[PDB]
Amino acid sequence: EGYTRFYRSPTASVILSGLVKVKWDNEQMTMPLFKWIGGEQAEELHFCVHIAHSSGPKLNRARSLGTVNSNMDQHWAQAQRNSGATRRTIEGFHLFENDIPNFPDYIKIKLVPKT
Ligand SMILES: [Co+2]
Repeated sequence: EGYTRFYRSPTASVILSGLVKVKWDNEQMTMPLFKWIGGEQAEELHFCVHIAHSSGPKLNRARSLGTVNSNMDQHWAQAQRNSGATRRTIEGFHLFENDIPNFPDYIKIKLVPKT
């Protein structure tokens, strides 16, 4: 599995693999933004941002939001497109309902090495 839940509360903030912190773009929560906090790197490292789907085909397979890298250490950044047919914004089929009613939905995201 290995996914981190990132909740659709505008002030939510998580960390993936101890490498990248995540926040929302704005109160509309249309996309996550990323910042590298994984230490200084002798060479730039790249990771693919995997996101789960909650509905539709192949629920067992991750999609990608794009890539992040260790040069994203000074400014929050959007994931860099693959794209190709890659989703820029959060849609219903990324959203999982809270385990307890009355509380925000979440998306499931994680990093894998870009290879
Ligand atoms: Co990938």
